[PDB]
Amino acid sequence: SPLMGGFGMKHPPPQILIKNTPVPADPPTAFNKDKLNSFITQYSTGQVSVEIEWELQKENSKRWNPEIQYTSNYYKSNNVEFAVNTEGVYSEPRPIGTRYLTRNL
Amino acid sequence: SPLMGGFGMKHPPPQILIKNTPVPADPPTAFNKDKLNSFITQYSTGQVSVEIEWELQKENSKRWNPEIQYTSNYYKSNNVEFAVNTEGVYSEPRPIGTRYLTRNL
Repeated sequence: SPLMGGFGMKHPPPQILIKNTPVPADPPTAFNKDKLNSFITQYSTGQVSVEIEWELQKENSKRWNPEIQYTSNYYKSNNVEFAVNTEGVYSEPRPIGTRYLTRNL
Repeated sequence: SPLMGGFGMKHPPPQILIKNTPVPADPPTAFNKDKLNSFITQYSTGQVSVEIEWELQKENSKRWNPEIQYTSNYYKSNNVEFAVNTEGVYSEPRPIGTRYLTRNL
């Protein structure tokens, strides 16, 4: 299991490598055997979509007590947590972990 | 809808009425037309079970923000909330309502 947390896999999701194909600017009219360092400056843009299916383990506790849950707070604030501000920059308030429910040992 | 909250029904669950059948102590040997007020003192005991099936409406929010949830608190206390104390008497800490999730208007 990775020490920073997560799922350790022998064969994780493969790396996806992407490159703009070099387009030479224009060769000299007489032949030259050197490797054509002059190129047309360009960049690419696009859309990428990732779809992951996750299997869940539903909590099945017989505990009578109400449990601890992650919640937002109902107190007036300048900004909404996990939103954008007046500038338009999105920010995340605190690091949310996954351990809120309980189980017996 | 009932003003104290709940589901108003024309035909709610019917009342279940229960009574110990009176057992007369012992009648006089000569006949008397009066209605036999002398009885054997007795009480009944038993087990009662109630089974209710509830239909649920699953929350289907597209809200990015984490929501407010009912939770117990992780702070050291003399007793566990919604448990028994050293005496053995069960108590309920506060009145829990049903409105914690959110919807658009």
